[PDB]
Amino acid sequence: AAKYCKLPLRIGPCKRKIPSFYYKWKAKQCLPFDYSGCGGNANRFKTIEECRRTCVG
Repeated sequence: AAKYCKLPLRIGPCKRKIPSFYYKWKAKQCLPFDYSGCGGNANRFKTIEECRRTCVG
């Protein structure tokens, strides 16, 4: 767990799609999604395992 893990499903307001993983703190798990590129947050991982290893464990 890390402070930024609380940040929500922040796709960010750009018109791109880059498959990433974030932690839905409002559920309590790491989930796949598409990031845009712009205006995201720290709650963003290329792998489930890095998300998991950051927030879970």
